[PDB]
Amino acid sequence: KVEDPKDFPSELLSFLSHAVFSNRTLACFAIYTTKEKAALLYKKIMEKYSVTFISRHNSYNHNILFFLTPHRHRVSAINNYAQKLCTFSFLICKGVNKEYLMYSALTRDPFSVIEESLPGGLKEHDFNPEEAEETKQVSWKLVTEYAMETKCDDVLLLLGMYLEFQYSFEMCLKCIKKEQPSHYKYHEKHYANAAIFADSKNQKTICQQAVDTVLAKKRVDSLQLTREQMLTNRFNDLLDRMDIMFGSTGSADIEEWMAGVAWLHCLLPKMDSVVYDFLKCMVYNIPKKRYWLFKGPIDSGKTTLAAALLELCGGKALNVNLPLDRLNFELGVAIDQFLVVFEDVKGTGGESRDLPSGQGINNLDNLRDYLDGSVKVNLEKKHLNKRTQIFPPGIVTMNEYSVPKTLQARFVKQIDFRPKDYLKHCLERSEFLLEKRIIQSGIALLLMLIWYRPVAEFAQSIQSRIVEWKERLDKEFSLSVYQKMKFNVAMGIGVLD
Amino acid sequence: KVEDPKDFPSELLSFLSHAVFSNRTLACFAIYTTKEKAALLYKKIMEKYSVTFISRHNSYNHNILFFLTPHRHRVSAINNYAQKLCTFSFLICKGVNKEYLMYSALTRDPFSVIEESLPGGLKEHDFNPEEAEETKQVSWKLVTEYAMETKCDDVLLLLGMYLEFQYSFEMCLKCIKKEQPSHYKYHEKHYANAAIFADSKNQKTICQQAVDTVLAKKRVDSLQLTREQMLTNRFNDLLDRMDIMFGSTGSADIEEWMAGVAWLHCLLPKMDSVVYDFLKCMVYNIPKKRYWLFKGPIDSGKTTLAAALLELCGGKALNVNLPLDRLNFELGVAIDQFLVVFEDVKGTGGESRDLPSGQGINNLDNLRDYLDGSVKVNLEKKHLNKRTQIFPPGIVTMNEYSVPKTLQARFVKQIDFRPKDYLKHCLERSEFLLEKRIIQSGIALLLMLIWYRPVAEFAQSIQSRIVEWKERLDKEFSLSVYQKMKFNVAMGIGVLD
DNA sequence: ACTACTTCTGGAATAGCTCAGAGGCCGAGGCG
DNA sequence: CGCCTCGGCCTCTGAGCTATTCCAGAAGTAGT
Ligand SMILES: [Zn+2]
Ligand SMILES: [Zn+2]
Repeated sequence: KVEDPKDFPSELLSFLSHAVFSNRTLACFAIYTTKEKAALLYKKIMEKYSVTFISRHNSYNHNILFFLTPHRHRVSAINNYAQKLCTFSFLICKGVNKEYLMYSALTRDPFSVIEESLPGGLKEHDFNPEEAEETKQVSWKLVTEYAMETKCDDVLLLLGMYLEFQYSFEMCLKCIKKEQPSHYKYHEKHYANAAIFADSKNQKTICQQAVDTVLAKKRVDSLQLTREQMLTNRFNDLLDRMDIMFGSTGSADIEEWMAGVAWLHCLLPKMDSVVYDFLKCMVYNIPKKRYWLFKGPIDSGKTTLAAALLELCGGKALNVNLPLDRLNFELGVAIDQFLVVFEDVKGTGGESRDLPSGQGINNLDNLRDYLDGSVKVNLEKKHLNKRTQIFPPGIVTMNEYSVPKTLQARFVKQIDFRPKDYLKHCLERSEFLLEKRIIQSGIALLLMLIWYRPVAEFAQSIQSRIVEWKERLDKEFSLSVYQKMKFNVAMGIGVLD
Repeated sequence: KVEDPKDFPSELLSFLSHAVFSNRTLACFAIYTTKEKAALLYKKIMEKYSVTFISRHNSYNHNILFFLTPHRHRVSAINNYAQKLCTFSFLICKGVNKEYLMYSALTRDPFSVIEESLPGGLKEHDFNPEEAEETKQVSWKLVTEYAMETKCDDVLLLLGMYLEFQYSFEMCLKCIKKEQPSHYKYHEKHYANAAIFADSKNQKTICQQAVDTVLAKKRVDSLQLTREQMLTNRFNDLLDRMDIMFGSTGSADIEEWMAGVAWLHCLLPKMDSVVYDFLKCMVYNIPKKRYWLFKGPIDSGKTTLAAALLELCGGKALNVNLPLDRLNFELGVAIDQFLVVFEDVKGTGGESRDLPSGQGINNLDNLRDYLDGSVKVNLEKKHLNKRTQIFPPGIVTMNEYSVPKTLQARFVKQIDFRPKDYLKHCLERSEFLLEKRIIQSGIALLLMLIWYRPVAEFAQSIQSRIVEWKERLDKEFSLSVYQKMKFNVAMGIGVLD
């Protein structure tokens, strides 16, 4: 610093008048000078205008005098006055247009308070009161903002969540009982706007445009992300869900989920490694080498695992067993998805009978450009614009049908699931694993990684969590408690007992 | 003469805003056109904007319209209106900054009056006052509220419903006859707003948004609340409907409904337990164990019990008797629904009993993916994009058609209904049950859950309300009177009488 | 089916709101 | 004792937002 700043810190500028030549009169001013000069003017100004409020602050080894005047005055006069009392030093006084926000920012770092004609801050020209009967307009900006912070992407959810804020905050059972975080954290703030929102004739539009803005930023921020980064982010959100689940407060017996792991690890040879290999194939996403084929009988695990994996990295599954004149709206669900999963692809005529016939395989054989991922495609939605992008990678699960040579080639890897009675029986005595839908859950798989993969594998950015989580499982499940689960599962009894 | 004024006369430009293209809104405008047009506009402008004052003047072979509007408009809006009114050879619209100076100069030698609103000119005592009130318009919120309290999600229905309140509620037949709940309970309250409503041009819009509100809440709940909660929440709703139903205001004979309980309790063995069972199934939503199958002839009871249970947990009835591809929108109805009911499904092989062959059964077989609930499916809606979720659980009612031992394995419970004579004649002896739709009402099914099942077996949330409702029941209906009803109903005689 | 008529959505166009900058007007006092 | 300037008032305006209306075309529908 040149020891005397040439203007207010760029942290309060948006609250000050941007005028350069105006004879407008204000009632809220802010001077920025030296510690000694401020200290002095604090008393000179106080009486000079019979202020209704005033307060000195600290700013970058200097002072800032924020005061509210009863009557209106133009910065001109306020300035010409403070001048006469200095004759030297630096003095930059301006008009304040954001009273509260200004004072507010000044009471918090990097600004500190020193003096003030009122200990409890203030609420006059500024606010809590004086709201009176001015024209009430809804703030679309504030709705979108909300959507942004809650990373909202569903108009229905938004509309309903915001309508909740319409009600009084102080005595809101929902905020007291603190049921949903994405509510008790934004209500008080969005309360005023919401109440006005409850009267808007454009509710839907306000929400649609909001959610559209979030989807916008999201698609942009993705471009600046690797892909291993996207997976790390996903692992994070999944980990965030987990903290709440197995938390001191929440329905989620960590023991019941570790049971699923013990079950999912017997679904295939070296399960923990497969997932890792899988994840890498999805992260690297290599042209003509980004799809796996899960092939097997009904109730062989190919569906459960595919689902799990699908939730792990995040994404959606689609059903291409339909007329090509309806195959496009379905293919479109893949948009902006990390990975895709073609669930239960059917074939026509094949391998004897008892096998449902369908177009699923035919269709896939006419979507090589979608599987190869060499050239982008035009995924579409209703009433929207044909969004173009590289089709996401994924898995394809199918029964024992005949796969055309052309299609096969697009499957860098094929896994054959063979029914295991010792697994089927184990489940028949573990209702909770199907009840709480744990074997088809990605959280179940993520735990598995945390329990088998070395800390060094996961991204450095979150290795911290992985370690703390790993240690969490160690104390909870000794090399005995868990071994008991694997044993029972291998013997087909009951994961727990 | 050839000029045909490109702008207002120079000596007036001094009181005119020369930025016709702006967002500014004012209440004093001037139009420069020909004699005939001004004369025509004088009348059309007076009506369109219910001007506070208007006058026509002479300006070099042409006319000039000066007028004050009770409310602000932008010059462009005024100009745009005049345009679509008639044809012009030349037209100039400008805002007037200096009101009084504009008029006075228009009466000066250079110009002259031809006609005007108030005989006397724009006297300054009232040439720039305060605008007022602004005609009251329909309250969208208020309509929404109604749709909310009645959980209405049908725009067409809501529209018709709300239009009934337009009429006076004084000598209103429906209001006095206490014929409809969701009418005499709201009419008096919405009368005033419905009156305007009935004259609004956006009726369909208003309702469209009130519905989105109802849809929005369901989307929120399903996304946050747990299956238990949803049910309970549905019970509190049913209870709030029963109170008013059997209340002083209402007109429901609690002694007639309690009869239905006795009848229904004769449809199936341990019926009070079957309902508890059903509820558990629906609430636990366990993969492969979420669907029940009702099979029987007409008035076999299935149609009744199904409908009742459906209302108990609140769900939607579907119809899969369409082409295995034409039912993509009929299945989307399940979106955000607790439970669904595939009513009267048709099959094959019923020719033997004059049972029309359909696609229903064959369709359910190709939707085992939906009935199971192990994976999520993408549900469609007209003009809207796919919704990914696990298809809700429910019931499948069908007549005496054939069911492959492979399809039967898609259901955990199969309640076969058989014709009951001693139960039929009792319905003839008690013709009132059908008339008041008590036989297949979710209310009765709730009462039956109160006249049997334990108290602490309910949710600790609605315990108290169930306790005090279990009072009035026995405290009124003798512990034997019910027994006498559940007797003659097994004989063939009327319930009560 | 392929083609002719209807309902629905999103984006464009149109309209009204309030804020704060750039300046014009004017009584009252400073000063040689 | 009159030019000049201070300091509060007020309005015309560019701007950014919010509110309503319109509209071309896609999504869904009935029928040859
Ligand atoms: Zn709250
Ligand atoms: Zn009525």
